[PDB]
This record gives sequence, structure tokens and C-alpha cells, in this order.
Amino acid sequence: VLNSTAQGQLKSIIERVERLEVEKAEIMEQIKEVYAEAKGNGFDVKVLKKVVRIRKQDRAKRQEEDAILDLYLSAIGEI
Amino acid sequence: VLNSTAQGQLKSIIERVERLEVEKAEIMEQIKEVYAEAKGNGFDVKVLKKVVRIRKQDRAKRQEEDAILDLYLSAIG
Amino acid sequence: VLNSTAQGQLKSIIERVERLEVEKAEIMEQIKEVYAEAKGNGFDVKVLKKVVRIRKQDRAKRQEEDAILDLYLSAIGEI
Amino acid sequence: VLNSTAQGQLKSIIERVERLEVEKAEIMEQIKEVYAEAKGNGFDVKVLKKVVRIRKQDRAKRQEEDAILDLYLSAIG
Repeated sequence: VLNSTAQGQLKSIIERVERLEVEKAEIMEQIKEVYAEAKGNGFDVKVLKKVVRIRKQDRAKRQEEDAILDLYLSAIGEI
Repeated sequence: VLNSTAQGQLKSIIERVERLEVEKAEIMEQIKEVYAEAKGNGFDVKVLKKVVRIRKQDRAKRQEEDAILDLYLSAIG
Repeated sequence: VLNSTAQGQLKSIIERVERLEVEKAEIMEQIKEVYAEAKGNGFDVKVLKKVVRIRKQDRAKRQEEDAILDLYLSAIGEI
Repeated sequence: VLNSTAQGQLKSIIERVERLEVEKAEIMEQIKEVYAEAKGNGFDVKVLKKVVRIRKQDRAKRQEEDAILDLYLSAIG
């Protein structure tokens, strides 16, 4: 079971994690606000999110996969 | 081709978003460090994560939902 | 690149996968219908889905995890 | 405690759902077997899955969206 010490520790784990989860939500909300402003100024949010997605990935692997993709699409007449 | 105005604003958007994402990554890292510390003290990280998930809903509705679960589980043997 | 043979193969992969994905959607829709009927007859859908969830998991691991869970919850006064 | 009526219907619901789930599992297995076969013939399963995902949307809007992407990617260098 959990003793006085372990009980105290457990409480701290939950409280610490919960505080951080709140901060994570604040950041997530701020990111949503940025996209909201961008949409208001005429930018395509979906495309913006893909730009951020692409920039996260390794360039070498991204360019290689995009190459194989174009091959398959044109093979079945899609690009 | 986007003009200088749209170009300059596009860069600021991506730069800003990417900044928040790193800030979010830091927070996610801190959450891992707590669970990693807990695991070191003999805690079950998987169970801990569920407790946090459980605590998102109030205790009343929690036990009410679980009462129906046991009612169903006992009914089907 | 893709030759005549590989091009023919690729087309078959996409068509075969796409047909199966359609069937997967039919099943998923049928599952939704069952829950719709259950809800109509007074059953809590959320609880039902958890019953199916529990029954999928290994009983030994499930019972062990549920045991550790009750320990932690009562330690911080939640159960 | 649920009565005989609610009990009997509860069992049928879970039994039915669980049956559909296995049927769904079979279909998911068949999809894996195709990709496993494709990989054997030298295809890239990850790319194949994207093609199926791409084909869900029509070619017109596809290339329209990608045109904006390149416009944005070139603007930010």
C-alpha cells in the first residue's frame, strides 16, 4: 500500500501534472488564436498548418517520400 | 506570387506558431519528467495518467457512471 | 520507375484497398446503428462502449490495473 | 439490478456489437494483407496509404490546395 510518504508524493505528482496540463492548454489556445487572426486576414489555415507540418519533418525523408508519391500518382493518372 | 505585405505576414505567422509549438514541447517534456520521476519512486505511470484523466470529471458523476457499469457487467454475468 | 506490370499492380492495390475501406465503413455504420437502438431503448451508450472496451482487454492485466487504481484514488480521497 | 427484460437485451447488444467488431477486424486484416503483399512487390506502404488518403478528395481541389502551399512555401523561402 501507500504510506504517509508515498501518499504525500502521489498527491504532488497529480498536482504538478495537472498544473502543467493547464499551461499546455493555454499554449494550445494561443496557437488557435494565431490561426484565427490569420484566417481573418485571408490566409488558408489548413495550408498554414501543413506548412508547419512539413517544416517539422526531416527534409531528406520528406523530399524522398514526395518523390515516390509523385511517381505513384502519375502512374494512375492523379497528378 | 504573394506581395511583400502578404509575404512578411506569412513569415510572422509561421514563426509565431512554431514558437508556441516549442513552448508546448517544453511543457510536454516537463510532464514526462514528472512521470519519469514517479516511475523511479515505484509508481505506475499508466495508472497515474488515468487518475489525472479521471479527476477531469467530478466525483459524483464518476461514481454514478461506474454504478451503471457494474449494473451492466453483473447483468451479463 | 513503374513499368507496365508495376503500373497495373499499383492500380489493383488502390482499388482493392479502397473497396475494403468502403466495407469497413459499412460495419462501422452498423455498429453506430446498434448503439442508436440501444440509446432509444434507454441504455447508456457511453457505458455500453466501456463494457465492450473492458471485455477486449486481458482480464488479468485489467484486474491488476484496476486494483492499483483504487489504491491511488483512495490515497488522495477520490473513491 | 436490471430485470430479465433489460438483462436479455443488454446481452444481445454487446453480443451484436462484439460480432460487428470482429467482422471489422477481419476487414482490417485484409487491408493489411494487401499492403503486406504490396511491400513484397517492392512498393512503399507508407506512400500507398497516402495515395488512398489523397484519392478521397477530388483532383481539382487537391491541386488547388497544393498551389497555395507552394505559394506559401516559396514566399517564406
